[PDB]
Amino acid sequence: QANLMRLKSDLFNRSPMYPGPTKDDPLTVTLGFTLQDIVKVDSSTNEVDLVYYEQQRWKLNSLMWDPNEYGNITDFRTSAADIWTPDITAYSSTRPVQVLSPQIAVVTHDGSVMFIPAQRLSFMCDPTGVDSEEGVTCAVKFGSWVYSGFEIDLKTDTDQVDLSSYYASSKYEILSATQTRQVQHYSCCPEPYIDVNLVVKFRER
Amino acid sequence: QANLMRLKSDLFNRSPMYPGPTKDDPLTVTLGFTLQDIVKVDSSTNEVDLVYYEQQRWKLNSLMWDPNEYGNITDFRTSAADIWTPDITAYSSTRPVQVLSPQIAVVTHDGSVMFIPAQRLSFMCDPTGVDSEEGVTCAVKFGSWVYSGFEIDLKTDTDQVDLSSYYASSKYEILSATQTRQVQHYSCCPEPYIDVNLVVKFRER
Amino acid sequence: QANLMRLKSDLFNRSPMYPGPTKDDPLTVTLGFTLQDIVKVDSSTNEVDLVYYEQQRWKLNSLMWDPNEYGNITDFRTSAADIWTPDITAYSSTRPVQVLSPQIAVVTHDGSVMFIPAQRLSFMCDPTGVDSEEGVTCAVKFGSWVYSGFEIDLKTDTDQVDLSSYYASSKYEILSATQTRQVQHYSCCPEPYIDVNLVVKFRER
Amino acid sequence: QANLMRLKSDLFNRSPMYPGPTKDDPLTVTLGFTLQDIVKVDSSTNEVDLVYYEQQRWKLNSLMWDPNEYGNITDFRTSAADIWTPDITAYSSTRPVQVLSPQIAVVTHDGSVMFIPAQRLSFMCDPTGVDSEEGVTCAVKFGSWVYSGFEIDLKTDTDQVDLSSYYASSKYEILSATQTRQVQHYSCCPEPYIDVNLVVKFRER
Amino acid sequence: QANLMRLKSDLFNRSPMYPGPTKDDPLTVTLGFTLQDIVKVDSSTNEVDLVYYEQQRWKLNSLMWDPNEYGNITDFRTSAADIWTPDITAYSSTRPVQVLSPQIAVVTHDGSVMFIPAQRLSFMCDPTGVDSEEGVTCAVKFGSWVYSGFEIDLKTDTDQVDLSSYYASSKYEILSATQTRQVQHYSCCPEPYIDVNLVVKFRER
Ligand SMILES: O=C(O[C@H]1C[C@H]2CC[C@@H](C1)N2CCc1ccccc1)c1ccccc1
Ligand SMILES: O=C(O[C@H]1C[C@H]2CC[C@@H](C1)N2CCc1ccccc1)c1ccccc1
Ligand SMILES: O=C(O[C@H]1C[C@H]2CC[C@@H](C1)N2CCc1ccccc1)c1ccccc1
Ligand SMILES: O=C(O[C@H]1C[C@H]2CC[C@@H](C1)N2CCc1ccccc1)c1ccccc1
Ligand SMILES: O=C(O[C@H]1C[C@H]2CC[C@@H](C1)N2CCc1ccccc1)c1ccccc1
Ligand SMILES: [Cl-]
Ligand SMILES: [Cl-]
Ligand SMILES: [Cl-]
Ligand SMILES: [Cl-]
Ligand SMILES: [Cl-]
Repeated sequence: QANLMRLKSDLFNRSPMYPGPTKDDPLTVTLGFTLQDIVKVDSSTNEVDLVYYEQQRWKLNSLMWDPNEYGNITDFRTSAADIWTPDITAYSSTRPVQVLSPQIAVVTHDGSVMFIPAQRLSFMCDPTGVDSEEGVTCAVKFGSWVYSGFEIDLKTDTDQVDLSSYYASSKYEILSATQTRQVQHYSCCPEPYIDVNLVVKFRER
Repeated sequence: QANLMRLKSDLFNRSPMYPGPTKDDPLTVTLGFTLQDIVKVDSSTNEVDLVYYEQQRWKLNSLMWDPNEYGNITDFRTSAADIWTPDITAYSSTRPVQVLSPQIAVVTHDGSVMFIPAQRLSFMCDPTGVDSEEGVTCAVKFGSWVYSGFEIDLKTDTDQVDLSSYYASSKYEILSATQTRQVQHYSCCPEPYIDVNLVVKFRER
Repeated sequence: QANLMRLKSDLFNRSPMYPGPTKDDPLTVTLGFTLQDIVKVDSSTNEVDLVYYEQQRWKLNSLMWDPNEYGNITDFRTSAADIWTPDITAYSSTRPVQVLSPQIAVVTHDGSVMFIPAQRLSFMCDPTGVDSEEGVTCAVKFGSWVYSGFEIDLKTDTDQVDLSSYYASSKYEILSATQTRQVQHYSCCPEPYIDVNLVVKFRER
Repeated sequence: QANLMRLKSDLFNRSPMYPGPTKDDPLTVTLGFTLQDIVKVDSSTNEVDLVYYEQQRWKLNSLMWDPNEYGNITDFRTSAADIWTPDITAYSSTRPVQVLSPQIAVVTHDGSVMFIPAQRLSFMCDPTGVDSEEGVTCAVKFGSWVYSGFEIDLKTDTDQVDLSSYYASSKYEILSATQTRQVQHYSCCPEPYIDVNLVVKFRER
Repeated sequence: QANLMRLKSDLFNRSPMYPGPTKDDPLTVTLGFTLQDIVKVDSSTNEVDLVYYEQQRWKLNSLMWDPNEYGNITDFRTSAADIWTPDITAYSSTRPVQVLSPQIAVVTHDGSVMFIPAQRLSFMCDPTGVDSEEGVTCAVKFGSWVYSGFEIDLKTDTDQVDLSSYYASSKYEILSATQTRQVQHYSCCPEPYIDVNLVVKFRER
């Protein structure tokens, strides 16, 4: 329909693209994990592979609209290319994250954006003790690679990772999965960097 | 010929591209599988690799035409880039699907679009009991990743997967292969998401 | 020189690109294989890897010219992107074909195009009996994925595959290599699909 | 905000892109490594895999601005595509470097650019003696592939590689890690070529 | 500076791109190899992996300029995309060459282009006897895939491959490495094709 086309053209083509958050105009990105599977555990390189989907949500005054001005339409799906997206990166990654879902996000009239990328991540994790009852605990920090706390802040709706869609017949049973927000200072940089530490405790069944 | 060039121009260059389905203008995608081979089975990571080709069929009033108006031409082939395509994703995938066929679809004057992507998919599947006679059963859900039931609906012409082109000398014999439509409501989302559950029961020779 | 530049301009920039074959304007693609190696045989997944270069040659009235008008020039090399190319796909492929040669084709004044892509293909093949004197026979169908016989037809100049450039110190010795045209009907489709059957009989040296 | 959008426009859209350093206008790139993990060691091919992030730092008079002219904004983040980036290549690489971080850099009003690419590098390294107490030493040269000393000079803020973010539970312990500027002369070329030699001495736990 | 920007504009934007060599206007490409390593040797598939960088040197009247007309500038670096590059291909390759260096070339005022791509090549080679003192000899032909001798000629400045940057602690010691120009006739084609046979004799240390 023409109403969606006009809205899309007015938002993206008519106006310039969002130049990203500043110190003056900061942004708060909400993060959330849905752990689906612990696929592989490589004891010889201390590399662990996870399959999950990341909930990324944020709000821009830039992407707002009056639905009554565009034929009562509240939300729409658009390619992630048309919009600004947060550069949420996994620090301990050992191989590029593989995208497992379409690069499409949902934009709502209040300017709120919802992007749920499905990924396969290979990160640094010593699996020593996965064969025992007590299990093994591993962590990976997700945050903006380039933006400090002054520009992007991170928030989680819950500290508990979504295991509702965790692979039943997986080789590794989840004992605990936590999404904890943390502020960190790095040697290089005086400014702090916010991340969400994904902490998973697991053991083979 | 010039008649098709003009039709292709009047459809794609003259008019703006389809902004995807809405709640107001929904869409129904027909799905279907032709299972060719269960190539690999990784017992150590509970990963199974399938080679198949997926039938994607949908209809747009946008892509309709009077064949008499364009020198009696009923259907034409075009690059999938020129048209909107459904974001049909496999939920339990562990690695990005490899495309094994050209990105070309077929548009018919009634606006119906036919897209048959050939793919190699790696999904979550515990193959324990494949060495037995009873075999092992595994499933994978295919559906739109970003589009709900109110925007995209799924339909199957048959609940039986096409095994007519299944690799005779394959390492794994198909006992049963089913393609059935499902409706799911997830924790995240109030809106339902429609899928087609590919359920294959197999065993080694 | 300017004569070729002008010809290239008058053919590709001045005129719109070929919309592909139709039922009304069909096309006949000539195919040919030069088998270079049987690199890998995977007994555990019944996957065989071939390296070859495929001769694709077709003619378009679209790409014709009077060499006198363009400073006596019979032919020219151009990127495969500048022209329409047939969507010749291997049916039993298990992994995407890897391109091993530049995407350049030769165009002649009579509109005839010659395209020789070098590829590495992984296809379905049970190698049981390769360790024997009698050897093992495997086949792979090459044809247009999206076009029926009414649109594209296939032809071979010879039924004998070119083994003149077959890797001498290969782990597998070729007993016979045949390229044969065939017409087939698929369960899905009422229209027939033409392919060239590559049939190779081989054994380890 | 509009102030940054206008700045981004006046810098990138208004002016043509930087054609790279010349002999007349040379450039000095500061380099630095933060070694995160020695992932794999392949004794059979003398290939070693490192996970690290390289600090790239240069200044352009081209990218300078008066912050008081653009609503008091000192620095901003932009995609590496919008700007010129140094062609810092690892000489002994055996496989293409895998990018593990977003392609975003930070531009400051004095025209200074900070680019921190996270990478997985596979380079030539004989690990013979890694199983000993003394360990094994390996090196890799990083420098501009195409630009000489009179176009791109290299500098390090410190000769000590940043091990503050080195993977604690890694399979290989670090015994020493140093970033050292060196001038190379090649047979081919009249101008010398500058690099930073990354020298790491390590052993298994 | 504006002097180079203007030169780059007057060369690439103001004039059409070079349509490649013809029979009427032939070209001579100089080739050179700098062998860095024999990384892997696969005895089971008779595949050998080489790491090297190839000298590609050619002169075009098209790319010439008066340096006194463009603010005394002799040479400049540009992306290989901006210019025509020879389609030098390795005949016995078994997997696509991996690019290990930036796609930048150097253009001199006399119209001479220098392009030094660093590559990892996997080619057909029986390594039987590498464990011996005598070693094993292997060869790979490099030449234009689509252009005959009438179009492109190849030349080497020396028949001795550059081993000055050969990995000292490599698993395989080079006994001899030769780059020799060869003319061959192929079954397919009446016209001859010029190659540069890279011939390496090596053994494990
Ligand atoms: O800005 C730098 O690093 C940036 C890139 C990476 C590394 C630190 C921080 C800033 N950023 C990581 C932020 C982060 C991402 C995910 C999880 C936690 C933190 C920098 C690094 C070295 C020398 C000088 C400057
Ligand atoms: O919209 C979300 O998820 C969408 C992406 C994925 C996951 C659920 C659903 C909606 N979509 C999957 C739909 C589906 C695809 C294939 C097979 C079955 C269902 C979402 C996820 C987490 C938090 C907030 C919102
Ligand atoms: O049109 C279809 O399939 C097309 C794609 C593939 C599969 C059949 C045919 C037509 N095409 C293969 C043609 C072919 C290629 C290479 C070798 C032999 C045949 C189709 C498939 C399923 C349901 C409805 C329609
Ligand atoms: O310009 C050339 O080489 C360029 C590519 C490589 C090889 C030399 C130099 C210039 N460049 C290496 C520069 C370098 C990269 C990384 C670490 C140190 C030095 C060239 C090489 C051989 C024959 C003709 C021209
Ligand atoms: O022109 C052909 O092939 C071109 C590609 C390859 C094979 C022959 C020649 C021309 N070309 C080889 C060029 C070459 C590259 C590297 C090393 C030696 C020769 C051709 C082959 C089969 C049928 C019709 C035409
Ligand atoms: Cl794997
Ligand atoms: Cl595999
Ligand atoms: Cl392999
Ligand atoms: Cl690996
Ligand atoms: Cl490898």
